[PDB]
Amino acid sequence: ANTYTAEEVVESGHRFFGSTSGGIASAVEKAFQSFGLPNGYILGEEGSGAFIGGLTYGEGTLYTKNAGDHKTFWQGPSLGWDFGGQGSRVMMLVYNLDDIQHLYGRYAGVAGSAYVIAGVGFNVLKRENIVLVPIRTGIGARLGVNIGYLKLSAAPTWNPF
Amino acid sequence: ANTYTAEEVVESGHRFFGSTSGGIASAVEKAFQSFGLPNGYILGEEGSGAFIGGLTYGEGTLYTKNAGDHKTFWQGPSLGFGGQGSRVMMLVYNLDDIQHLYGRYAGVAGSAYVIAGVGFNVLKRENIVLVPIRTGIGARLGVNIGYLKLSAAPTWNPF
Ligand SMILES: [Cl-]
Ligand SMILES: [Cl-]
Repeated sequence: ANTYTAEEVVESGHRFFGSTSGGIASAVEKAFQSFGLPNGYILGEEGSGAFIGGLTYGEGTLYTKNAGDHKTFWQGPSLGWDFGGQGSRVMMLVYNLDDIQHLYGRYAGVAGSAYVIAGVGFNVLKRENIVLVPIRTGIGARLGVNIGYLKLSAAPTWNPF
Repeated sequence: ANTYTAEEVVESGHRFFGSTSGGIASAVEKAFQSFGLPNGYILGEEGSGAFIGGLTYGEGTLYTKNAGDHKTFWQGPSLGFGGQGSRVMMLVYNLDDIQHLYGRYAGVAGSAYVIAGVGFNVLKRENIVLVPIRTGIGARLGVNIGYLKLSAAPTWNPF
């Protein structure tokens, strides 16, 4: 009862990405089939312009069913999908969040976890027992599956380590 | 009696890529679901070290059931590069006359598919459809390339 269903997730993504494209449902249906039901999700925006495409700074909100909601910031290497001045949107599924404070830290990518279908892509990052699945669209769908590192923080920071 | 089966292409995929990676069986399925039965496949190798990753030069063989097997070369952009180069398996759809294979192929937007270390996208020239399948780094990066020229003899010129 602390988990989200694929249907709730597909709806949040349809609304956040402004897309009814079948790729969103396909990618969500793939993440759940591989990892089960998340107990949180992050909607936010990323931009890489400050480091001219090579570092991504993101900002969004963590949504849970009974642990409240929280501003979340993140930093990582970028290929420039978010090099657009308005940045680009990302929805991350969060699995196994037991306590909000355990969310912050450094996430290591899982090799061969890239998945792309119909203009929607994700990969998998893990820290301790938390799995993180950043779902991106468009350019980010294809380029974001190359990030193997993401840091999550409670406050915005320039420092990605 | 001209098209290949999904199982046929998968076994060719396992053998050429040297992998029983389930992503091979998974990618070929999606290409067969989206596109049906191809009547050719190209096995070959790529390299972008001469243009430092700025341009790929490829070489292989197109295999058919009746038209014979024909040396094939391709040129296109690259995202980079290793010394040995990297392997590719190209599904060919709607290949009537071998001579209609050669020329410039334009990518299909949003056609990229990537699963378990395997990936393709789709490019087209007239009614022929080309699906270049790669593994590893090429699975992720190759799906960004939306141009390929196929030719009967090698050339430095990509246009
Ligand atoms: Cl976006
Ligand atoms: Cl885009």
